[PDB]
Amino acid sequence: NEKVKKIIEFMDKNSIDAVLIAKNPNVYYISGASPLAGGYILITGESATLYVPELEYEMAKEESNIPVEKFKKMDEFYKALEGIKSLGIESSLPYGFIEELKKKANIKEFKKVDDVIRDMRIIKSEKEIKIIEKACEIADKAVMAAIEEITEGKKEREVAAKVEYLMKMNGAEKPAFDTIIASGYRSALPHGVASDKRIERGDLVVIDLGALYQHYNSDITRTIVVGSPNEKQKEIYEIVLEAQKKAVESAKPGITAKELDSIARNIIAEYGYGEYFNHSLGHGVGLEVHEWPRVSQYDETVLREGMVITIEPGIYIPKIGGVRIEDTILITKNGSKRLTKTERELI
Amino acid sequence: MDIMNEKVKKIIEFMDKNSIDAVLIAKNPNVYYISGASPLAGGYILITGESATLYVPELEYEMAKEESNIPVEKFKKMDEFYKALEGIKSLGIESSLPYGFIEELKKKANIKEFKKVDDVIRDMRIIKSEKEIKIIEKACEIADKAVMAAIEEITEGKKEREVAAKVEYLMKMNGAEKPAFDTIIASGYRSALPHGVASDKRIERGDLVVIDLGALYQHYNSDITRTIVVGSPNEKQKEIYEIVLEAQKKAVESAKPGITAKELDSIARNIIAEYGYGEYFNHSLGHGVGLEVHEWPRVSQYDETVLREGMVITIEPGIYIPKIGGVRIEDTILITKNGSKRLTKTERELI
Ligand SMILES: C[As](C)(=O)[O-]
Ligand SMILES: C[As](C)(=O)[O-]
Ligand SMILES: [Mg+2]
Ligand SMILES: [Zn+2]
Ligand SMILES: [Zn+2]
Ligand SMILES: [Zn+2]
Ligand SMILES: [Zn+2]
Repeated sequence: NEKVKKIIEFMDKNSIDAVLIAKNPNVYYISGASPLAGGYILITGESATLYVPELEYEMAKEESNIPVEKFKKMDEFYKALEGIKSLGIESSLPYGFIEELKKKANIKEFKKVDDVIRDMRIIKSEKEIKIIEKACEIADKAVMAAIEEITEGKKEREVAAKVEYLMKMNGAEKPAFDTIIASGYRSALPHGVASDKRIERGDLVVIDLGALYQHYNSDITRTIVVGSPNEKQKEIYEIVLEAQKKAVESAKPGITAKELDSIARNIIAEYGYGEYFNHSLGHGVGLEVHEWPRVSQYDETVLREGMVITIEPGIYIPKIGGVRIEDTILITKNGSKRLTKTERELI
Repeated sequence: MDIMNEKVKKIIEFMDKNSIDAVLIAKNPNVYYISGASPLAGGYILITGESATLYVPELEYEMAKEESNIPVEKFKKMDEFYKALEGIKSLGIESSLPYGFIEELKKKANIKEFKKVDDVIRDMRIIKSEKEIKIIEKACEIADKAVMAAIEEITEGKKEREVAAKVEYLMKMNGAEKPAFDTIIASGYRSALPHGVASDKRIERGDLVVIDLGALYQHYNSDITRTIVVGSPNEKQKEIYEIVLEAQKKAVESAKPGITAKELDSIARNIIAEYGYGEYFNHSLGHGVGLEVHEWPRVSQYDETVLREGMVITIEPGIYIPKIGGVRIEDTILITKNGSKRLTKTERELI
C-alpha cells in the first residue's frame, strides 16, 4: 500500500535495511489490523509482513491488508529479523525489546522512523475525517447528557459513568480517555478525573470527555455552573470563551501552531490571567487522543489542510475553580471547521 | 541520608550487587507501587544509595506531594530533570523504558551504561501482601457481579456492545475505577476469537457466548471468563465445553507452590491435546494479575517460574474452532501454602 511505499522511500534515503512497527495505532494505520496482544510489522525493501501471536491470527488474517504470519514464541520472530544490519524503529520501542533484538537478531544499528510516521498520520484522509466527525458527534451527545445528569448532591463519578454508558450505547468502543467531571475546587485542578466528590450549588463544572469510535478519537470540553455564577467565575469564563473563539477563527493552513497558541494566550495574558493558563492551547487528534501537532509556544509546525487539532484554552484559580472550552477542529483548505458542535456559551 | 521504605531498599540492594549507581522508575504501576503516588503526567523516581526522590511536572506536584511517601521535587522543563541525573555512570532502568527517552538520557544526562532492574521489580510485585490480596479479591467480587449481570442481560437480539456497556456501568457503580480491559462479549462465530471485544453483532439463540471482563479497583485488577449458551447447546458445543471445564478444574486443583508455570500449563494443555484439540488451544494457560492485568508470571510452556505462596495468576484454558465457536473458562486464583484459592467465585458449569 501507499503507506508502506512511503516508508520504503524513507528507508532508502536514510540507508535503513528494514523497519519494525510495533505500536498499536501504527500497526493499525499501516495494516488495518489491531491485535490487542503484541503485533509487529516488518517492512523490507520489497515486502511488508504482519507478525502476530497465534491467539490473534484469525482476527488479523481477516483484517490485515498485508500478508500475516503467526508465531508461537518470540524466538521465531527474531529469527525472521536476523541478517538486518540497520533497523528503523519507533521512539516508543521499549528497552527490553531492543536488547532482545541486539542479542537474538544481531541488529547492528537503530534509527528512528518517527518522522515518516508523523508526516503521514498528521494529515487526515477524507475517510479518517468522517470517522473522527462521527466520534465528535457522539462526544457532543455525551456532553449534553452530562449537563442533564448534573445536579446538586450527585457524585462526579456517577455523571461520568452515565455518559460513558451513553457513548458506548452510541457505538463507541470506550471513552477516549478517563472522563473529567470536575466540580468546584476540582475544576481548577490539572487533570480533574471524575471523583467521589459531590456536586454543589455554585460549582463551576468542567466536562472534558471523548469517544473512541472505530479506532479514531474525539475530544471536547464544556464548562457550566450549578445555579448562578459569581463575578469571578463569570469573568474567567468570558475570557476563555473569547480566547477560544478567536483562536478557532484564526486557524488556517500556513500559520504555525505556535502562532495559534499565541492568539489565545495573549488574550488571556492581556486580561491579567496569564499565570493561570498553565497548559498548551491544544493537540492533534487521530488514532491517539494526543498526537501531532502540539499547539503550544514550543511547536512551530506549519498547519496544513487535513490536520485535526483541539483548541482548548483555560483559566484555573485555586479554590475558586476553572473554566476550559475545547473543540476538536479540522484545518480546511482556507480555514477551519468545528467538528465538535456543542454550544460553547453555557454560563 | 533519607529514611526509605523497604521497596526502595530492596532496589538499593539490587543496585549494589549489580554495580549500579542509580535507578530510574517511570512506569505508572511501578511509580505507584514504590511511592504510592499516581502522577498522570510523567513521574520519575530516582533512587541512589542514600536517597529516593520523585520528580514530577508542575501540573502534578501538589497531588504527588500529598500521596507520595518519598520526597517530591517538581520541574518546569525536562532539562531540570536530566541535570539531576548528571554524574550517574551506570543507570538501572525498567524493560519498558522507551528508546527515545533512553537516547535523551545518553546525551543530556551523559549516562554511560544501562542495566535492567526488571528482576527486582518482579521479585517484589510477584508476591502479593495480605493487603494487596484483599484489594484484588474485592476487584474479583466486582467482576463476579459483572459476569452475573452479563448472563442475565444476554438474550437473543441483544447487541454485544450494549451488554458490555451495561456491565461496565455496573462495575463503576460498584466502586471500580473502570474496566480492567476492553470487555469481551463474543457470541456465535465470534466466540472463536480469543480477544473478540464486544461488537455490534447481535446475539442469536443457540450462540456460544464468551464473557471475559475485569475490574480495576483501587489500583488492582481482576480477570474472569465464563462461557454460556443462549438456549440449548448442541452436542458439539457441549463437547468442547466439557473439555475446557475439565482442563480448567484440573489446572486449578494442581496449582500449588513448587510447580513451575510450564508444568502447570502442561496439566491443562495435555488434557486438551489428548482429546485432539491441542491445535485449537492457541494461547498460554494464564498470566499473573496485580497492578497490571497482565504481569508475572506467564503461565505458559515458555516460563520456568516456580510458583510460590502469594502469587496471583489466572487459569484460563480455551478451545477455539475458526468461524464456528469457542469456549473459555477463566478464574483469578491465589497460590496458598499448599494449594490455591479461587478469588473469582462465579459458578463455572453454566451449560
Ligand atoms: C484532558 As485532554 C485529553 O483534552 O488533554
Ligand atoms: C483477555 As485477558 C486480560 O484474560 O488476557
Ligand atoms: Mg532529597
Ligand atoms: Zn479534552
Ligand atoms: Zn484535548
Ligand atoms: Zn480474562
Ligand atoms: Zn486473563
